[PDB]
Amino acid sequence: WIENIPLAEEEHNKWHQDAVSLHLEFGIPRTAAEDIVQQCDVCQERGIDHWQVDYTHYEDKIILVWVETNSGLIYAERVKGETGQEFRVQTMKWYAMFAPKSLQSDNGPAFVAESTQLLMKYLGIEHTTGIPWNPQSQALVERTHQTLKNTLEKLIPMFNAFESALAGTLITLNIKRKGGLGTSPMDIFIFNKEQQRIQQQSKSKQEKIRFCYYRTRKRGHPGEWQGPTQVLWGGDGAIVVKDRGTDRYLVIANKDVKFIPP
Amino acid sequence: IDHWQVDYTHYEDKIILVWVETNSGLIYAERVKGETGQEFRVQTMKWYAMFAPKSLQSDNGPAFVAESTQLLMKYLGIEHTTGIPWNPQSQALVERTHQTLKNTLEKLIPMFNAFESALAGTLITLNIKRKGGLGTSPMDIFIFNKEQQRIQQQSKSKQEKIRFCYYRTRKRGHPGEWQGPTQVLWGGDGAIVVKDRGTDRYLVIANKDVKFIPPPK
Amino acid sequence: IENIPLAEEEHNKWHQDAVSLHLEFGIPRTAAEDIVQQCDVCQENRGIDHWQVDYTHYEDKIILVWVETNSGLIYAERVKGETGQEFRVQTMKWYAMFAPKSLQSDNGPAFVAESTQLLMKYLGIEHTTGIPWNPQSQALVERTHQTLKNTLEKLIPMFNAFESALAGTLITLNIKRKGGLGTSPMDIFIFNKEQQRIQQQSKS
Amino acid sequence: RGIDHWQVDYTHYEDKIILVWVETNSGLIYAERVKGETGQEFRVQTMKWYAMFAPKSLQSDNGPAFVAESTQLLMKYLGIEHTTGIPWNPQSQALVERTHQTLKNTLEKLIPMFNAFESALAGTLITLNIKRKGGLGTSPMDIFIFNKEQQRIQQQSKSKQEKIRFCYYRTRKRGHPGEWQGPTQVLWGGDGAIVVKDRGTDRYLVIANKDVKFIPPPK
Amino acid sequence: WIENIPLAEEEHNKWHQDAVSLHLEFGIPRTAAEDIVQQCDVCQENKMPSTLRGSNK
Amino acid sequence: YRTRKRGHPGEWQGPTQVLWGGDGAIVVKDRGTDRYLVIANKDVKFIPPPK
Amino acid sequence: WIENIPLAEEEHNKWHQDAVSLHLEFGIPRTAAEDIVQQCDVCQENK
Amino acid sequence: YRTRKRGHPGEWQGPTQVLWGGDGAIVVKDRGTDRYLVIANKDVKFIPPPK
Amino acid sequence: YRTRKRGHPGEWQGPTQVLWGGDGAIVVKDRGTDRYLVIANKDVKFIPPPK
DNA sequence: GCTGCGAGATCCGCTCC
DNA sequence: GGAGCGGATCTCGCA
DNA sequence: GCTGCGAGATCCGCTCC
DNA sequence: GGAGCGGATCTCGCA
Ligand SMILES: [Ca+2]
Ligand SMILES: [Ca+2]
Ligand SMILES: [Zn+2]
Ligand SMILES: [Zn+2]
Ligand SMILES: [Zn+2]
Ligand SMILES: [Zn+2]
Repeated sequence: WIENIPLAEEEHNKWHQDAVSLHLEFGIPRTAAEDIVQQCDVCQERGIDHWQVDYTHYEDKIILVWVETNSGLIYAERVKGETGQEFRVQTMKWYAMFAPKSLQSDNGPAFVAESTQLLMKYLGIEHTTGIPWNPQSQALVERTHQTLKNTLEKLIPMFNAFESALAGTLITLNIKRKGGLGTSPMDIFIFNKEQQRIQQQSKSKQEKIRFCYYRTRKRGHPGEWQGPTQVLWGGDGAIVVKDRGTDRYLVIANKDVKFIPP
Repeated sequence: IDHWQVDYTHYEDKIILVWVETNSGLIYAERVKGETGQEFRVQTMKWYAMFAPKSLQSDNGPAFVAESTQLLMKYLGIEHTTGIPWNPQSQALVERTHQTLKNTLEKLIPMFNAFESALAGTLITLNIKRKGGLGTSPMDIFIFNKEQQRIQQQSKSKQEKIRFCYYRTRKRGHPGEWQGPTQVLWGGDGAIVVKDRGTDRYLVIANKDVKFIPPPK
Repeated sequence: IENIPLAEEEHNKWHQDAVSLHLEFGIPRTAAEDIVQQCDVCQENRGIDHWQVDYTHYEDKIILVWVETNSGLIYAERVKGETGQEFRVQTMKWYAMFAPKSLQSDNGPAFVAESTQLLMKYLGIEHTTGIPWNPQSQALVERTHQTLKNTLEKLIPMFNAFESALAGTLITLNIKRKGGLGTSPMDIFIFNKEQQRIQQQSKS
Repeated sequence: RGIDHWQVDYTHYEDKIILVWVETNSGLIYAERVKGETGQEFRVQTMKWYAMFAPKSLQSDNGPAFVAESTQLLMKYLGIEHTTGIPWNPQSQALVERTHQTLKNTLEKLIPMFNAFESALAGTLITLNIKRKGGLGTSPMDIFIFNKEQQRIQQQSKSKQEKIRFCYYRTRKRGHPGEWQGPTQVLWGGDGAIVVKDRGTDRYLVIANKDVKFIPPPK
Repeated sequence: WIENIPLAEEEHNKWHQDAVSLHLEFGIPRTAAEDIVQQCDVCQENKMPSTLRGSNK
Repeated sequence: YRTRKRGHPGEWQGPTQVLWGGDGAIVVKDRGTDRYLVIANKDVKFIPPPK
Repeated sequence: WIENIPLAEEEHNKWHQDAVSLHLEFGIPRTAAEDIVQQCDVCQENK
Repeated sequence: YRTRKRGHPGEWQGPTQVLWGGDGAIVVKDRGTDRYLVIANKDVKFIPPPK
Repeated sequence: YRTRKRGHPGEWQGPTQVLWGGDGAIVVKDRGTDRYLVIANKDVKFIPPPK
């Protein structure tokens, strides 16, 4: 946790990994990995709970597409109409069973409305609307629709309706399609939630800013007290701080820190 | 382990179907338009899409007893049993969940304006605000059970290694011949312990004079 | 033994791909291929050790790229020019470093020749030349090209030699990158190779 | 003779310079034709070698390119332990020297078959890595693949619960019993013997059950 | 047995393997593999000289 | 030694070196925090001497 | 003794003799002749 | 067999028949000079008879 | 111990004390340069300590 | 119609006092 | 259990 | 503050048919 | 008694 932060930072400086890879490798919190990645000047100059929504039709019926950037999870459900009210119904019914944090979409008649933004404001999940001019996004969106629509005709004859094939497509994609060590995309999502839940136990007691002094040990010589430095994250007797001089993250034991009243 | 149940409720001349879990307590709600079996079939397959059950128990229904329905449920491979449940625990859980959801939905009336939005919002509130045990949501305990069963099923991989190794000793200031092959007993940092056949004695040998070989046929 | 009928029934019910059946039932790869070929719906319309070969232009630099379909393992090298001799040397080195069983590529001058076809028959690897039909290989290789060029642009100024930057990009995209259950695109290939070895040893 | 231990050396073959890397444990080899022996070429070759598979230690002798300023910085950047043998002791890197013979002898056979020298090198790599199948019937590449597969740490991290026990033991010098030396954590418990890590000597020792006793478990 | 003998012979012609390798791969007898490897002109030409030594009077 | 929080005892925390034997309580040294603590006698399990 | 194996096999096809004669007249090892006559369906089925 | 001139061994020659097999060395018959030669065991390469 | 320069071994030097005994080689202390050196087992001559 | 050799160090396993 | 002791084992350099 | 190595031939002693 | 066969043993040449 606290101890391996500089190791992750220097590894990312060497190789320029991503936040998810750093989290899976060094075990650092996802927030810390995101902070490290975002602060990279080269990176400034793809993640969990990040989804994309696209519109498609088949046999003159309305269907919505929800593609997860990381877990490769696809979800769909029948939609009566493209109006704003029905669109909101589907969007928040999507949150009924999922807990995302980011979402991207294009411009549409039901995307923008006087009540659409205020409704998502209550949910609190950040959403960005823009034009996907990235060639990677263009080629990634194309394959998902073909993959989901190819499985439709493989099970039409003995299913009664199209909404019946709606669940069959999800069964074909999210249940049987497996990579790695026989891991399904839903397995990836469920496992991701496991390590995602851990950081709540730490951030629950960390929601109150504190200033503290730090002391640098050099060959067993305490030297002096230095600070003040903002406490980044807490640990079992270890505290990580930012050095103003060397611009590096340092780890100090709990026996060389005091409390400064606000 | 992975038991599910179905129950319908009537409110304001409308029918709401509820999926209930016994061991964990998952609750799901949906608005059933008509009593035709097509709606029940599509709801069941949507549930199979969004959930991975192993056992389902339910009462009798006008559309449940149909050859096509049994054929479809056997196509999905799930099991189902007929007859009214006689377990008081299941009845108590179902009644408590139904009364709680009814109370929550009737309390939440002024906040919404639409209907489908209202049902899905009630689903959100019931599935999120329900804190059981150490503040665990029903979906949270469900994913806990899934990850626990997955890790207990996959834990056998780390146990089936039984790798083989060679070893050699220093005699009269010079290295000896590569004795083996043999199966390692315990391997830690710096050295590993092995069983010798010449003297039937345990010997600890460092990593600087060993070789690692997969077990033979 | 019963795994073969179970896989046949499951493919009849759902029509999945061979790799998933092999991974989740442990059935032999030949049996999975036989089941796949025996499906008329699939025939009328992601293999292990299946590779794709392509060329890449990078502001006058010629790069030869080898992509494994099942595992995101990328092997990139620098080639002086599109020549049959250079391609044969590169493909023999590639077969020297890995243990492939099949290859897919487009119709090209150096790709299609009597000498290279004879050499690949000499090695003993199935070859398929033509326009791809599965809408997965094209997107996968496009993503590989995009990521490779992005990483090459990112890592070029740190090192001196261009081959050094290529090696660094291969390190980043093959070992350092991780996904799924904390697994690398290179550990997956080793696991698959070990599974193939143990299955071959058990069978014959 | 480490697991991720590699020995690197240069060799000459009819106005050709070949750089050879030899893995100690499995015996897998990797040879490449190099124009010269400059530091930059060696750095490129060694980082390509790291890219192909991840080692942990390297052994080499003194040389204009093996030891220098830039190469040591590169090895520290990669994180590879580097050891230098005694000068004027070519016997130190015995494994690579023997692989030199085993490579030249086999490469002599494949020269007429292929017009390109690199093709001959790839062919001899085939016949010495995959097609060897020596010993019990496992090629060196198979051994390397198995060792890499079993090296995964996630398997070891799967289980975090295990019974913990402590023990009392004493030394045995010339058959004379000593005195009990503190409580020690049991490393592994078998039949007829046990393993104890002595902190005073910082070494692993084996003690028979006749000189081993167990503290009562907490209650 | 007899059927795979040409396969082993051509494999050894292509790659110049060892007798033990051929025996472990194709299941041919060790004697057959020894006969195949000893009949290779290329292997005979590049083989190392025999090591037999005697003693003084 | 086991720690108590409002009457709820903890776990044995493994063996530890003793410091001094008082009347009704003893003093021990923690390894995680390097802090000296005091534990009541009823919450301490004695290790018998070698026989 | 490998070069004459196909010739011995075609001679066996022409004559259908027993393994001992083939071994004793061609120099083939006994095990190879036994396996050859085992592979012979006609020679195997009439035993 | 091969012949050594001024210490440096010569090119391999043959194949020929072992006229007399001895433990220390052997005697071979040369075609170029039609003379008998004795070759030590360190300069010989035993091969099966050709056909 | 003796030191090899350009392959040719030098004159024997000593006697000195074995600071660290190792199987492959040993470490000795030099008086002329006041520096530590590592000498392989093929360039050493073990003798009893003088008195 | 023939050829490798041993001196000088170092421990094990032994039995005897 | 201390004790010395006969013998198997090792490398290297004559040409 | 460290280091010799094995591939390629040849018989013995073995047991199995 | 014929039979093949696994393994101990030998030298020499990489630097
Ligand atoms: Ca002389
Ligand atoms: Ca060398
Ligand atoms: Zn960065
Ligand atoms: Zn199919
Ligand atoms: Zn050959
Ligand atoms: Zn016949």
